[PDB]
Amino acid sequence: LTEISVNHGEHKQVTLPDGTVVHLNAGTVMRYPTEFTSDIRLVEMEGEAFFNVMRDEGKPFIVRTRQADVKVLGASFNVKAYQEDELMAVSVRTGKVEVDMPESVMRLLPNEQIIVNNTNGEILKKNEDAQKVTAWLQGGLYFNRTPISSVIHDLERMYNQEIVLDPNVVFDDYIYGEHDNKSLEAVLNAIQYSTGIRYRKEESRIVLYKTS
Ligand SMILES: [Mg+2]
Repeated sequence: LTEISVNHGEHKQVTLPDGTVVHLNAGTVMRYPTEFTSDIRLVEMEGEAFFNVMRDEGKPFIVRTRQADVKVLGASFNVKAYQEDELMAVSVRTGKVEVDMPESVMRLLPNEQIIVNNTNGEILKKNEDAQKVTAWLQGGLYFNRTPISSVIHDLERMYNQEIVLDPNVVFDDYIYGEHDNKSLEAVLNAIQYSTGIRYRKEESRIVLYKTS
């Protein structure tokens, strides 16, 4: 078994022993064997990774996360499952994907997604543009009615910058937009434009707030 991790502000790309390509986003850990010797190709992951799985009908590939197993024969898909986040999501780019959870099994096709809420156990299957979901691969951000708390975790991880919400302010906002390789400052300005949320820098801390 080997394990790789990705620091905040970084990515990694790895090719697995079966030829599967995995792109790992900031803050992610993945554990995999140097050889797939069993009847399944199993990896364990916490964080976010995009898998382009080499087709082997004879040997399913399983991405095992705390919340779910994602099982394919040959497919490309994103798994966003940061242990610190309120949401986990699996989004299919190509092929067919099975998501196995304790009390739910669902099959997904391209541009379908499952969102699991880690805090209240809700499970939502819906449509979503997987090309936008996976914009992170090219340094993009994509928000589609994304809760501000989740946005902030994405920003912290992307930019390697601590960002906290003013505890005396209500942050009930949902964020929309696509940002292509923007500065943190620019992304925060765009949020300000959309929500009124302001930001100020402190000793190694950005604090978000509101006024009026
Ligand atoms: Mg992490």
